[PDB]
Amino acid sequence: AAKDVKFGNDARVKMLRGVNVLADAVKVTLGPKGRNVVLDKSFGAPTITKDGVSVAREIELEDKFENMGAQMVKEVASKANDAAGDGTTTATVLAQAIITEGLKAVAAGMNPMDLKRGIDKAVTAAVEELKALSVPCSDSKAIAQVGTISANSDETVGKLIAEAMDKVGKEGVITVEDGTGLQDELDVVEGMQFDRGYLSPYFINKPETGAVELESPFILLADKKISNIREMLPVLEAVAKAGKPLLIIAEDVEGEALATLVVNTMRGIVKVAAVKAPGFGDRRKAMLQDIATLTGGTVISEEIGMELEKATLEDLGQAKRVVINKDTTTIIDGVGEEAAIQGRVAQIRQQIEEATSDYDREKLQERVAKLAGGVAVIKVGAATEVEMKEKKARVEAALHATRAAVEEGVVAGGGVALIRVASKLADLRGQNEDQNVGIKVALRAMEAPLRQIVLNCGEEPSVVANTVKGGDGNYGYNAATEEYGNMIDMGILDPTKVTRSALQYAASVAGLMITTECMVTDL
Amino acid sequence: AAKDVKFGNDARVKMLRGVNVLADAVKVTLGPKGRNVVLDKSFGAPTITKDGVSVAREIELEDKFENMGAQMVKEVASKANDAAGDGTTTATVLAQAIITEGLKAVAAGMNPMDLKRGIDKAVTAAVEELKALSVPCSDSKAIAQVGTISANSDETVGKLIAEAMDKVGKEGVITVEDGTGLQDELDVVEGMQFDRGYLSPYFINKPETGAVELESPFILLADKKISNIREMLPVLEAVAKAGKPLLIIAEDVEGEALATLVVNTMRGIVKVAAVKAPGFGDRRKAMLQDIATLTGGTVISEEIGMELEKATLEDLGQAKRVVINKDTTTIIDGVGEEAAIQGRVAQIRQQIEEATSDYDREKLQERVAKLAGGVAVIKVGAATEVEMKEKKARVEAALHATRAAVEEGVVAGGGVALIRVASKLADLRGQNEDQNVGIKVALRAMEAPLRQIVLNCGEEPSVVANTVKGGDGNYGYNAATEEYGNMIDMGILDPTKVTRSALQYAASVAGLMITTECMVTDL
Amino acid sequence: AAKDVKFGNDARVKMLRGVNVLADAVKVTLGPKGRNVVLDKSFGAPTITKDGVSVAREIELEDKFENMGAQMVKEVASKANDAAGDGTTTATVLAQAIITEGLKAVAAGMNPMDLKRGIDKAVTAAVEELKALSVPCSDSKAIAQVGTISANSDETVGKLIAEAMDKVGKEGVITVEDGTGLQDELDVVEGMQFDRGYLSPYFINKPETGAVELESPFILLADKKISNIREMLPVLEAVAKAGKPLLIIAEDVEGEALATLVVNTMRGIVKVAAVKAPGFGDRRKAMLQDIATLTGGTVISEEIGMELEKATLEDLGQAKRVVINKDTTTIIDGVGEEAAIQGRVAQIRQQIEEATSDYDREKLQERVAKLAGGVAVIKVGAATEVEMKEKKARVEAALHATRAAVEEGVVAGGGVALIRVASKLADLRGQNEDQNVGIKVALRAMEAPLRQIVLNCGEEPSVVANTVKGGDGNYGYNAATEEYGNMIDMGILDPTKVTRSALQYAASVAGLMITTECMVTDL
Ligand SMILES: Nc1ncnc2c1ncn2[C@@H]1O[C@H](COP(=O)(O)OP(=O)(O)OP(=O)(O)O)[C@@H](O)[C@H]1O
Ligand SMILES: Nc1ncnc2c1ncn2[C@@H]1O[C@H](COP(=O)(O)OP(=O)(O)OP(=O)(O)O)[C@@H](O)[C@H]1O
Ligand SMILES: Nc1ncnc2c1ncn2[C@@H]1O[C@H](COP(=O)(O)OP(=O)(O)OP(=O)(O)O)[C@@H](O)[C@H]1O
Ligand SMILES: [Mg+2]
Ligand SMILES: [Mg+2]
Ligand SMILES: [Mg+2]
Repeated sequence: AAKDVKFGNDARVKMLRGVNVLADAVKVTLGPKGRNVVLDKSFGAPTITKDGVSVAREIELEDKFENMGAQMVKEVASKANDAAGDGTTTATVLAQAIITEGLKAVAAGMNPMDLKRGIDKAVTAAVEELKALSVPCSDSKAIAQVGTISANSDETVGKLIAEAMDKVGKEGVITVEDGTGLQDELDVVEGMQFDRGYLSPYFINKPETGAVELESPFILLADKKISNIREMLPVLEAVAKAGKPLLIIAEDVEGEALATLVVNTMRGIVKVAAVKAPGFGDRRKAMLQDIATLTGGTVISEEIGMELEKATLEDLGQAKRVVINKDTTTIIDGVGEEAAIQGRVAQIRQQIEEATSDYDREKLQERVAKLAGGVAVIKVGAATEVEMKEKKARVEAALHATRAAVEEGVVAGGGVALIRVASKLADLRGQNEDQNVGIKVALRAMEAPLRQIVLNCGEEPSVVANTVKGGDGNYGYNAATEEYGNMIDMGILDPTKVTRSALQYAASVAGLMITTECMVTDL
Repeated sequence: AAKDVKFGNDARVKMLRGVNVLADAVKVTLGPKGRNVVLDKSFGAPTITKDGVSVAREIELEDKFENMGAQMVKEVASKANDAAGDGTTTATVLAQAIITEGLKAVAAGMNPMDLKRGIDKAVTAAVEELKALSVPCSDSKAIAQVGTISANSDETVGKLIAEAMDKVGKEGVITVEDGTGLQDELDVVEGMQFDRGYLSPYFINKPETGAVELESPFILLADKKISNIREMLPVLEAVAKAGKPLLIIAEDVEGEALATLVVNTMRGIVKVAAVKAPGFGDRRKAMLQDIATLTGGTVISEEIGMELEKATLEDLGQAKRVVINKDTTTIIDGVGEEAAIQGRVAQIRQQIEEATSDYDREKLQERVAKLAGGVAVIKVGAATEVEMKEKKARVEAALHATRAAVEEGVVAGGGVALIRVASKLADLRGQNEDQNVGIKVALRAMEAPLRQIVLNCGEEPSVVANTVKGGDGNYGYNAATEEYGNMIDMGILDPTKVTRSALQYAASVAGLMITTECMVTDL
Repeated sequence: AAKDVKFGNDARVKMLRGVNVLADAVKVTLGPKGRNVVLDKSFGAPTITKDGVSVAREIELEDKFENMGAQMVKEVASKANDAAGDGTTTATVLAQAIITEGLKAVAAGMNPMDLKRGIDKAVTAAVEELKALSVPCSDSKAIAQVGTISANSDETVGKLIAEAMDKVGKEGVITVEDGTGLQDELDVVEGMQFDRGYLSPYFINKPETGAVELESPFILLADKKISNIREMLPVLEAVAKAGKPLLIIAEDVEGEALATLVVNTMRGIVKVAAVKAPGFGDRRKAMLQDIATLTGGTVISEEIGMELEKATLEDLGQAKRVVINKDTTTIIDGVGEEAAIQGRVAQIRQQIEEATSDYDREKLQERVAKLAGGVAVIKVGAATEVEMKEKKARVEAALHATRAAVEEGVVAGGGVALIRVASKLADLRGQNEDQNVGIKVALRAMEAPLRQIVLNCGEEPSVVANTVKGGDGNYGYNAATEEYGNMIDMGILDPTKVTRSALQYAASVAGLMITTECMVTDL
């Protein structure tokens, strides 16, 4: 229809305003100081949102332009959020600062391209500085602190993460489940996880994560790849009597032949999942055997000459629940046999010793390791179910961040790294003045989030920022202490990766936002 | 219903205004200096457009008249864009200048017909001058520069094009694929391409290009033409078990008999493609054999007495993907057998040597050449998928332009050719004054785009244009240098063809636009 | 519902205004001087119309009354246009002048009936004068000029017509086809045309012309008339395998029996055409044989005892395309056999010589003549497809006009005949004064179109008209020359028929329009 066209700033302004609104809520929330926001819902009782991301998620802008601008930030932020596990807000905060300055520059009329380049250049420099700055992750006490940061002053989460982490081991994977009751429960789980993808996203379950969880899944394992439906079918027929959800393990399915027929021909209404059998070769078979024992189901192979058709439901094992993600597919708990599982482990363990070769040992050890498979399950209790879900989500985020953080190693929190890097960054100059300003802008952007925390403190961020900058080495302000001390000594460290991730995304967002000469919209 | 009728200028004005709006955005963008524009979308997050064409594409005018006028320019521009591969903006820019002047002339009330004729005459003269002006394409370094022009200061694209071009060879075809990852990958592809059309546009796939790509296509080759469905059918039945998309190679299908029955009788729901077998006669058979080996499928011929019905899926080969365009049909990668492919090539190669005759040698050599078939595949990485798509499109455009440019040979860029020609053109007179003015107008139009670049520079285009005109030979202004130097020496050259194409189209557009005595529209 | 009633002038005025609007656009366009008009379209990009008819066609009036009035003129004009092939505008121009005067007379309140009678009387007189005035058509150079007139200064069309005409021969029919490419191609076609009607308009194809064109038609010839479906059916069954469109040649079909069953019983969805076999008696058979040879199909006759059912598709010939019009049915190109066709021609030719009788000779010669059948095909190229269509239409119109013109013979163009006749006409008096005025009006009307051309010239038509009238013999003004010279000598001649046709229609229109005492419309 008729279009309303605006040029120049008009495009920017809408985005800017939208960004600010979203940013403002997020910024306040960010930092242990800040607090959450509330949203209405037509669907049901209104939703109250905490966590910076959630607040942003909740916030929608009536104005299309503003909303769209807001959306852009959010999407980037989420992406950073996923990878970092934390720092969603930080990216948002950074982006807002960058955008505003960039917009002003746009007002300046300096070509934004240089600025973007300068910003990117600055970002790269900052990243390098950060990496150098980053140091190894500290001990569990630090870990708890790391957890707390993700916690946003959720002491329990950090404690839980640390506790879970300790028992499982940092390396060991920890899984989160909804709490049985208000009190959290930490249980080591009997079961194994193997890294296998889901064949198709179609398989991917309802939840947003896209990990598929099956309730009481049935496990059919074929050492042989499941070439075609027909072999499968007689298994399926038993499955019809079944209907507890079916998980299928096959060495491989050729996508075209199976998928084409299956998808088009077959509705595939019945719940099914497919995963490639872990490992390859004998090891794969061995892994299958291990899985089979754990499942308590049996595996059918051509070599055995057992027929899939022949195999009944009984052959198929059952799992209490299975979760699958693209990276990995896990079975939370195969029913298994306690004796059987143990026996297999011992047998494998014996094998590990038996094999002279390291390689043989490794495969066996890996196999046993999986079978022993101490997976941590963490239950989060809550006063209410809703709370539990909220808590659980937070916990999960924290866990990821913590795990990443430990490996990456700690960097000073409080945006100390950001401020510190900026000073170094400032010296660096862009190719051209326009770039230079952008570079400066980026530096300014980095500084801001420190200020925000200070603002939450109510201390004047200027002094703090100045002081922070002045201090060499790792210098920072601890909100809780409200005292100056080494970040490391304080033990409050934000993950390198999260910081880096957020910054990069934020920078990207800002750059993208800046360059629009013109907008068109409908009237 | 009731009509709102306007006479004379009223018709023109709407078009003119519409043209200007579209043109303005395009003009600024054009040239390495310029920048892109943004568009909203109801469908999803708003679309931000760069590249002159895209900006134009994005821009829609609320006013029907204006929009229509804008559309007219765009359509012509695109046509020029396709052929030239570049210069979409240039044509638009040229058109706008011409149109405005023509409109003014219309205001003058001079009969536009003469003007159009004069313009056409001028265009022809200019074209001739350009052709003479044009010189052979320069080396790869120039090529990169050529690439950059298409790049619109996309250094990477030019580099990629040059790099791809070098390895493949200029003559060798280069294909672009989406990047696997952010980093670009250049891989020579194993596979052959043969120039065959698609039997029907119906076959033509979803994408706008209309080239059809099949995922994991199955290749059925019959040396014999596939007369009727019935012979095909048993192949199809196997195909039913199949469903990875089927590509059919047949010597010929008589359109009426097969098509009539097939289309009407048969939904043709299942994905299928048909291509004529390459070559004719023994050579065709030989080509088929080469294809068959590459595919790894087998070919069935009456002479063999193999039956299509008899032939199973296995006989049909598979391709990783196939792309078909009207001009040519290619298989990106037949699974083939590495040994088999090599062996065939050697055998053919031996044949080439064996044949005394040049003709025999040529056919064989062509066959081997296809089999060796170093096709370049270029993967474009991107920060985001969206970016990659955008980049890829740009890359593709650049590649076409570069290829065309090299063969055509370089002409001075910067609209140097255009300005230069105009001066010569000016001397030429139209038959009548009205024609004369039109001729002058065309000349003026040519000059303008040089100015636009200058304007982007911010230098006063008048001086530059004057200076450029003054210089004899190839004289031009390099935006980047902002120094006067030989265009050739500078090595920044716009393709002759692109320039010529754009000019002709623009002229055509302008002429068309000019002549409307009256408009009618609904109220 | 409620009606808005107007009496007297109110009815007229709407029509008059509508007429003027349509007329004005047309008048300007008419004459080589004039230019075309543009129209919008919701459907797609707006349609730009040239050619007087098209402009009129495009122009629609919002007002119902005006529109209706406009429509009336157009419809008559088109009718004249078809017959004349040219002079669509002229009729319109004439009508407008007549109508206005008549309306004024209506204002006068003189009974329009007399005026109409007077006008008719004047027209008749004028016609007689014109006929006497008309002279034989001139040579090809004139023909080109004739072509140009239809051309409306389309030099190419005239040239093409002349060129086509020369090769084909004036007598020989010329057919127009869309150009293969921009360059026109003139090819003599191998094929025969026979004058046969289409049995039913139902058969009549989609296009407005109503001529039916079949793509790759199949030709079934029965010497015997195709009495019933049943005999046909087995042919049809083969046809089902077919589906390239089927053309049927039968001696006769009794309408009721076949049609009733066929239409009602049978959807007749499958494309089919029926034509009566050319000629009757042995000659008809002979013609069929000639057709059959040309088609390459075979004919089945009862005498032969061949069965239609028995006859397969193979027996049926195929044609590249067939065009059928009510007057005649032609096959553009039967596949035929080159040798076969030639042989038949020779055989017939021998027969022609062989037959002593003129009658026998004539039939044979006609048969051979058809087989030799040099039909001219003219391809019109265009810059764009749209242009080509437009050009083609113009070309076709020109061809008809030219052919008619040549036979009729030339009359002075420029409305010279019209002006000349009027003077003579003026002397003639109507029965009564009211008639007299009408007669004068008609005379005035004739004069006007000369003026319009002059107006386009910008010369004052009064002087020209006066001068033209003054000159005895053929005196006229040549727009291009802008010099006075003999029309014949100038060689610019408008066809007698076209002029006569247009005048008569215009007069009819004017008369019809004039007499409405009252109008009623809805509110
Ligand atoms: N006591 C503290 N002293 C200094 N800064 C602190 C302290 N506790 C936390 N912070 C800082 O506050 C930020 C963590 O808060 P938060 O997790 O809300 O930010 P975020 O991760 O960007 O937002 P979200 O978690 O909603 O994505 C980090 O920069 C962290 O170092
Ligand atoms: N350094 C330079 N000096 C002079 N002119 C330059 C320079 N770099 C590019 N140009 C000119 O700018 C134009 C190329 O820009 P662009 O590709 O945007 O124009 P376009 O092809 O008409 O637009 P589009 O590519 O959007 O169709 C050419 O005329 C080219 O010669
Ligand atoms: N050089 C000329 N000198 C005099 N009159 C001319 C000349 N060329 C063409 N004409 C006249 O102009 C008229 C032909 O133009 P045109 O074909 O547009 O009129 P039309 O046939 O009535 O309109 P249309 O072709 O749209 O129906 C004729 O009367 C013809 O004699
Ligand atoms: Mg956080
Ligand atoms: Mg370009
Ligand atoms: Mg005409």
